This record gives sequence, structure tokens and C-alpha cells, in this order.
Amino acid sequence: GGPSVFLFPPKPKDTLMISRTPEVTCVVVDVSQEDPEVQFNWYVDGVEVHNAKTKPREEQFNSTYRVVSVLTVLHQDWLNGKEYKCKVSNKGLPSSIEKTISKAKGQPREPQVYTLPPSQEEMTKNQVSLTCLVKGFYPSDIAVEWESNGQPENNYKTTPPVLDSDGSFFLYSRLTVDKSRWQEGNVFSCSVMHEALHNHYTQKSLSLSL
Amino acid sequence: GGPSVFLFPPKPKDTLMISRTPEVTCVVVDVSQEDPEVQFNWYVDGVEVHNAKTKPREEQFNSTYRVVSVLTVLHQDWLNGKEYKCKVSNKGLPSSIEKTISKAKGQPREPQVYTLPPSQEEMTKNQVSLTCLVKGFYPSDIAVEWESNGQPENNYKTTPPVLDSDGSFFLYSRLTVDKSRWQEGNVFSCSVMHEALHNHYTQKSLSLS
Ligand SMILES: *[C@@H]1O[C@H](CO[C@@H]2O[C@@H](C)[C@@H](O)[C@@H](O)[C@@H]2O)[C@@H](O[C@@H]2O[C@H](CO)[C@@H](O[C@@H]3O[C@H](CO[C@H]4O[C@H](CO)[C@@H](O)[C@H](O)[C@@H]4O[C@@H]4O[C@H](CO)[C@@H](O)[C@H](O)[C@H]4NC(C)=O)[C@@H](O)[C@H](O[C@H]4O[C@H](CO)[C@@H](O)[C@H](O)[C@@H]4O[C@@H]4O[C@H](CO)[C@@H](O)[C@H](O)[C@H]4NC(C)=O)[C@@H]3O)[C@H](O)[C@H]2NC(C)=O)[C@H](O)[C@H]1NC(C)=O
Ligand SMILES: *[C@@H]1O[C@H](CO[C@@H]2O[C@@H](C)[C@@H](O)[C@@H](O)[C@@H]2O)[C@@H](O[C@@H]2O[C@H](CO)[C@@H](O[C@@H]3O[C@H](CO[C@H]4O[C@H](CO)[C@@H](O)[C@H](O)[C@@H]4O[C@@H]4O[C@H](CO)[C@@H](O)[C@H](O)[C@H]4NC(C)=O)[C@@H](O)[C@H](O[C@H]4O[C@H](CO)[C@@H](O)[C@H](O)[C@@H]4O[C@@H]4O[C@H](CO)[C@@H](O)[C@H](O)[C@H]4NC(C)=O)[C@@H]3O)[C@H](O)[C@H]2NC(C)=O)[C@H](O)[C@H]1NC(C)=O
Repeated sequence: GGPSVFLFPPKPKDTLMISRTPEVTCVVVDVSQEDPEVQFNWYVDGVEVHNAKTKPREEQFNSTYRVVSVLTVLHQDWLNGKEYKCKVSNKGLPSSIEKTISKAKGQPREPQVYTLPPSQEEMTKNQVSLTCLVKGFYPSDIAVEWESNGQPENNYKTTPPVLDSDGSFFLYSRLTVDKSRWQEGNVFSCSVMHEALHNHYTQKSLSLSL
Repeated sequence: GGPSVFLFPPKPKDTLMISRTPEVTCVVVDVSQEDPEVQFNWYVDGVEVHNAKTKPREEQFNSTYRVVSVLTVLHQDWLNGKEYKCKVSNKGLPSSIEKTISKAKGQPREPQVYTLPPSQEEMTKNQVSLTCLVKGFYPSDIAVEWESNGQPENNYKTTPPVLDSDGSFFLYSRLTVDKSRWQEGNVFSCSVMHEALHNHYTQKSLSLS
């Protein structure tokens, strides 16, 4: 049978701020004990690059090895659609496995970001939900966070992007907060990062209405 | 390589309504032309059963064959956590492939269902979004629909259930409607079917205040 290779894109937030470190990650599993040292060759639009960092093989609990190579990519290259190819081989043997990845193709579209207060029926509860609807975006690569008083909020979860009838994506993020903090008039903000937003970032706030 | 087998659970509405017919479905793909007859054996907690309906093989566009076998299950069996196993083989050959499925284990939890009107900032657009939040439920098997004035409303999309930090699930469903219908005061309703609701059903209405 032999090994399999999986090649993963950078995290959406990492490609949107040049101070962060976006990486493409090439993972080889089902490596055998006696397989020669696994080797990686990396290409960016077909041109070989040499700055990848490959980790020593690690045994998994199913009596196989896993080997990972990580390539730091230029933010602009990823966003401009360059193709990243990982070629996996074993030292001393001719055969290889290649995988390629790139950003999704298609005209990027800007998310529209709306915040929604708790339902009136939820106000009887000890905690309430603040909702951030993000829709109309493309590609589906996106990051959503919440904060209040300049500090990140902990207690939120965000749905995966869902494909809409017009070919763009939507999602919702739900922040749970104590009703007391909402009742006291604290302002909460949903932050969205996406390549089609001005400076790759927007924020919308909400708080209890007058 | 050889064939691949996928085993699918009953549809969520089907297990919650006794008048409905819940089924488990065993699907085999990548069956070659020259492969001997595909055979199914089915078990319920390890005991063989004999009431499955198997369709003849179907040629696919990619020049392979697909075979499907359908087992009708009892509502209570599924909801009580019984394990359904499909064993796929070929007449006269020794090997097999087995797949098992059952309802997720653990204490069921009632969905809380809340409707949310469109954002004021969205109200400048010609169509607006009506949102149904369903949260705190377990297991994740659930159905969500919308209607208005007694008739189904079709222009909605629902997120997959999302695992929350307390071990339950939540999702949102978004119904898109013309601004005018919302402003005329029509009442829309989100309906939710889940095993941990009374009568396995609840609905919450939404309209312009
Ligand atoms: C022996 O064990 C190893 C290691 O497993 C670990 O140890 C064992 C003992 C157990 O304890 C495990 O529980 C434990 O995790 C096994 O290695 C696994 O091998 C399987 C395949 O056999 C790989 O499956 C793939 O998984 C990827 C997604 O992988 C991410 O998500 C996993 C959780 O869901 C997570 O575990 C992974 O590590 C990985 O996590 C990501 O990592 C990156 C990089 O580090 C990181 O940046 C991300 O943030 C992180 N993400 C998350 C969510 O955590 C999945 O994508 C693959 O599915 C594709 O391919 C399938 C074909 O195999 C296909 O059916 C799918 O549909 C999908 O197909 C793709 O679909 C797109 C969309 O249409 C299409 O465009 C593509 O073309 C298409 N691609 C292909 C190829 O078809 C796949 O399911 C595991 O990743 C791997 N685990 C690890 C940790 O490496 C090994 O199998 C065991 N061996 C035996 C013999 O049992
Ligand atoms: C030749 O063609 C056939 C036919 O395909 C059709 O024709 C071609 C030409 C294309 O146009 C296709 O688009 C077209 O559909 C090909 O057959 C396909 O083969 C692939 C495998 O390569 C199968 O993929 C699996 O899909 C299931 C989900 O399948 C449902 O949803 C599909 C839409 O995505 C839909 O097409 C299917 O019909 C099926 O629909 C369900 O049907 C049942 C009853 O029929 C119904 O009750 C459901 O409501 C309905 N659902 C929907 C949404 O409509 C997917 O789940 C599989 O992923 C699992 O396994 C992967 C590999 O093993 C693994 O990597 C994944 O991570 C995942 O793993 C599972 O994860 C869950 C939780 O995450 C866990 O609980 C499980 O334990 C775990 N399982 C395992 C084993 O790990 C998988 O991706 C297609 O279904 C199949 N299509 C059909 C119609 O049967 C064939 O591949 C072609 N051959 C070649 C050589 O190309």
C-alpha cells in the first residue's frame, strides 16, 4: 500500500497580516520503520524553494510513522494564487508522491457583517447569545473573533462557512455572555478578517439598546 | 484497489415520527464489471436480520458500479442505541467489509430555539435575513424547517450542527425573505424536530414588532 500525503493550507488569519507566519504543511503518514529517510522537495509555481523545516519522524500508536514538513509562504504569494507543491520521496529510491495546493479561484467578494442582539425569549436565561452574521463572502477562507473592552472574549463558537445559492458563503458566530454584562450596557464587537475587506479587517459592535 | 462501503443513518425526521419509515442504508461503490454478485448481511446488536431490500447494481459515469441495500429499522431500537452492522461480500469469494453505525451515546438534551429578526443595518437591502438559533441539543440528529401562514418557506439554508464547549451542539438556520413581506407583518415560523423535545417538535414564530 505505502504512505499517503496530505497538504494543508495556511490558517486564514495568518495570510492576512504580514506580521503573522502563514505556512503550508505537508504531512506523510503510514511510513514504515524500515523506509529510508523521507525527503521533501517544495516548489512555488514550479520553482524549487529551500526554506522548509522538516521535523524528525514520529511514531504513531498504530505502529506507523508520521513525518511533517512546513513551508513558510509569502502572504502576497498565497493571496495572489501561487501554487505550492510538495514532492515526497525516500532517500536512495526513485519514486515519489506529489500534492499541490493554492487559494480557491474566483472573484473575491467582501463579507457583509451584521450583529444581532439576544432574542427577547432568551432574556429570561442566566446567559444570552450575541450573534454575528457574516455573509456574501468569497473565498470561504475567513476568521472571526469577539472582544469587549479591548480584550478577547473566550466563550464563542463559529459555524463553518456554508455555501449560498449565489455562490458566496455565509456563517454565524455565537458569543455567550452573562446577562448581567449585557444588561449593564457593555459593548461587544465581532471582528472579521477576510482578503476582500479594506485592510483585511472590519469590526461591528453591539450593546443593549436605548 | 477494491470497492468502498458507506453506511448511513436514518433521516432525523424519520426516527421521530412513528408514521414515517426510518432506514439505515449500506452503499457500495467502485464495484467492477467482472466482480461477482454483491451480497449484504445485516445485524442488529450482532443478531442477523433478513428484511433488507437490495437494489441491482447501477453503472456510474466513471465506469464503475454502485449497489445499495436498505434496512428498515424500528424507531425505538435506533433511539435506544442499538448497533446496526452491514457486512458486504461477493458470492463465492472469502473477504468482506463491515461497517457499523448507531446513535451517538449520552444523555439527550433539549434544543433551545430562538428566532432573531434582521439587523437594522440589513434593512436597507431588498431582501432580509430571518435567523433561527437552535442550541444546547444532544445528540446532533435534528431537522429544522421554516413556514409562514401555514405554508412551507423554501428560501433558507441551515448550518451543520457545531460542537459547543459544554458538549452539546448548536446551529443556525437563515431564511431569506423579501423586505416587503417582512414589513407587511407576515408571521414566519422556524420548526425543529428533535428527540429531546416534547412530542419531538417545537416551533417559534417571528414577526415585525
Ligand atoms: C495511523 O495513525 C495516523 C495518525 O492518526 C493519529 O494516530 C492514530 C493512531 C489515531 O489515534 C488517530 O486518531 C490520530 O489522529 C493516521 O493518520 C491519518 O491518516 C488519515 C488518512 O488515513 C488522514 O486523513 C485525512 O485527514 C485530513 C484532515 O486532516 C486534518 O484534520 C484531522 C482531524 O479531522 C487531524 O487529525 C489532522 O491532523 C489534520 O489536522 C490539520 O493539520 C493541519 C496541518 O498540521 C493544520 O494546519 C490544520 O489546522 C488541522 N486541521 C484540523 C481540523 O485539525 C482530510 O482532509 C483528509 O480527507 C481528504 O482526503 C480523503 C482521502 O483520504 C477524502 O475522503 C476527503 O473527502 C478529503 O478529500 C479532499 O476533499 C477536498 C474537498 O472536496 C478535495 O478538494 C481534495 O482533493 C480531497 N483530497 C483527497 C486526497 O481526496 C483525510 O481524511 C489524517 O490526516 C491522518 N492523521 C494525522 C494526525 O496525520 C493513519 O491513517 C493511521 N494508519 C492506519 C493504517 O490506520
Ligand atoms: C464513481 O462515481 C461514484 C458515484 O458518484 C457520483 O458520480 C460521480 C461521477 C460524481 O458526479 C459524484 O459527485 C456523484 O455523486 C462515486 O461514488 C462516490 O464515492 C465516494 C468515495 O470516493 C463517496 O464519498 C463518501 O461520501 C460520504 C457522503 O455521501 C453522501 O453525501 C454525498 C454528497 O457528498 C452523496 O453523493 C452520497 O450519495 C451520500 O448521500 C447520502 O445518501 C444516503 C443514502 O444514499 C442518504 O441517507 C443521505 O441523506 C445522503 N447524504 C447527503 C448529504 O445527500 C462521506 O460521508 C464519505 O466520507 C467518509 O469517508 C471518507 C473516506 O472513507 C473519509 O475521508 C471522510 O472523512 C468520511 O469519514 C467518515 O466521517 C464520519 C464523520 O466525519 C464518521 O462517522 C465515519 O466513521 C467516517 N467513515 C470512515 C470510513 O472513515 C465519503 O466521502 C460518495 O458517497 C460516492 N457517491 C455515491 C453517490 O455513492 C465513485 O467514487 C466514483 N469512482 C471513481 C473511481 O471516481
